[PDB]
Amino acid sequence: AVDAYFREALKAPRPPKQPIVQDFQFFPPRLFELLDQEIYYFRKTVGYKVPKNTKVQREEQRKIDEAEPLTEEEIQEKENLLSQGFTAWTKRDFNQFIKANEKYGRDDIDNIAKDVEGKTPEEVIEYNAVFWERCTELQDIERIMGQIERGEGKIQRRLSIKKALDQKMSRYRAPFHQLRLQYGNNKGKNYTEIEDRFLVCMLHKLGFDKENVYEELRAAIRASPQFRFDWFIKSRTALELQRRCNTLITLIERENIELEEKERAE
Ligand SMILES: OC[C@H]1O[C@H](O)[C@H](O)[C@@H](O)[C@@H]1O
Ligand SMILES: OC[C@@H]1C[C@H](O)[C@@H](O)[C@H](O)O1
Repeated sequence: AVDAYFREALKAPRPPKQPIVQDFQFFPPRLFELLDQEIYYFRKTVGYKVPKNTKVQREEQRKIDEAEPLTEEEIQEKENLLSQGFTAWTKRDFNQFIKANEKYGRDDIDNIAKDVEGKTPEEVIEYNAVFWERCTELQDIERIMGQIERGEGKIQRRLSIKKALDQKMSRYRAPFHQLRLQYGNNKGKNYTEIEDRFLVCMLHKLGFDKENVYEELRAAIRASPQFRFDWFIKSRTALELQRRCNTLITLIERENIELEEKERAE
């Protein structure tokens, strides 16, 4: 019924002064009951009939025909309730809150609370609690959840990659010289273990998540004396290096799983 308020809002005549409230502001159901009464009464006072669209025409015309002006009590109530929502939040503020959720994940409220311009940490924390409680009221909840879940998936992938790379590197005294990969059937025909060892080790050294890391890797390969005569590896694009590194990460992850399952024996 509130769902249906926002849809029709976002023709049939409306009162000129009608307050603009938005779903993400989390006003109470009752407010909408009163605002709806004002709208139906306004229709009553002007000509308004409701067009063809028989059974469903009668029920809508009835709401107008039976409408009454708000009592003095109701007017006061409506005025109080017009501040029982997040009046300081614009749509832009809301969108920034969602962006912060996508960037940091739901749980990291310390970082979200510092990432909504013009809002105090206290204000974001207050908002956040009501949001998660009532987010099912939001017209756009599907898209919003998909956006937040996609950011949370990326944070989890990053944490998995970091863990997997750190554990692998920790098994060698001198990984740039000693690191071996378990290839199974995905080695391919192009890259060598000498090349792959440098890719993994140097990606890890530079920071696998670092902005523009695949161009820095490309420059580091070019500079390594070990590749003076290796035209192949020096001529790979940044995109090609990222693709190969993604394969190598997956092999390390598959290897880390089998090692944790051999340990499980004991
Ligand atoms: O205090 C200055 C204000 O600057 C910005 O608007 C911040 O977003 C807000 O957190 C802070 O309260
Ligand atoms: O999975 C949704 C997330 C995961 C996490 O365990 C929980 O603390 C958070 O609020 O919900």
